Amino acid sequence: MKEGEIWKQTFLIDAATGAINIGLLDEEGKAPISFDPINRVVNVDGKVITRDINAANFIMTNLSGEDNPAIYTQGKSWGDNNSGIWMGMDNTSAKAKLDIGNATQWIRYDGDVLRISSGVVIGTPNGDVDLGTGMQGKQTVFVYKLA
Amino acid sequence: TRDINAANFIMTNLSGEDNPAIYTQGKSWGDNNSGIWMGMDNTSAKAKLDIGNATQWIRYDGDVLRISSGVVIGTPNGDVDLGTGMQGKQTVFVYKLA
Amino acid sequence: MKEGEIWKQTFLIDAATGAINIGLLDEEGKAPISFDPINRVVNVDGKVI
Repeated sequence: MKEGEIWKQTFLIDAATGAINIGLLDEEGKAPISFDPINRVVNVDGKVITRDINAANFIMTNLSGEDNPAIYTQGKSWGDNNSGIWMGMDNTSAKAKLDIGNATQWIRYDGDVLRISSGVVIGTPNGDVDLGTGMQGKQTVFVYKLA
Repeated sequence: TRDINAANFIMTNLSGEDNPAIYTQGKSWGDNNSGIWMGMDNTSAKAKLDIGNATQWIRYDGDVLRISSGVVIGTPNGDVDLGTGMQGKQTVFVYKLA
Repeated sequence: MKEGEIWKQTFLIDAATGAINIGLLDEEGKAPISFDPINRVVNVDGKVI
């Protein structure tokens, strides 16, 4: 599309290799959407919206060196009161951080101490025993009196 | 790629010999590298887990879940060390005649 | 593809924006496979393998 007096390429469909670029090229000559079928790389400078796709391997990648590579439901952050699942490595502390639950009941790991402000239940073949009650430190003590 | 959303995942063995597993780059099963490894080993047909590093790790080989890491479990009264909690501290008595 | 006496679009490759639709458009004007590179959305009314 011709702006001012210069033509800026908006897309380029290569006949020889099939490489496809979409959008206005940035200062580095890379389109916001780029296709490289020689290497088969889906590199887009944006967000992807879809529903269901299968996969095996995942890498939490820090693209710009400052973004936090983590998984979160929409509207869910680290340590917030919102209900959701948050799992990732905090770049400031270089520690994997976990946040599953809500404001009241949650399971959180900050990379150092795994604290759970939720009912932690562990099962046995004889049944289920409350972990909090199981380890309340109930000590059988004796008190003595002379009479 | 960097970020794509999804709901359903299948660890698929395409050629019948590749191990369908998830791993960070440079991370394998049982290695000393820090990372997360989760998948089913085709040789043993057992799901294998490897989260942590050479010293502190949480590993499951499909048979025994062993953790060479500080396992902490929380209670409303606070946090009690699981290793100290189950050290088998038995109140024993020794008797002497005098 | 012309069915009966009306042409129903099967694909549309937009030159200006690069938007690509694949398949027979439904009642809402959305193809079963739609590409929106302006928004970069992979929205398909089906399954992905």
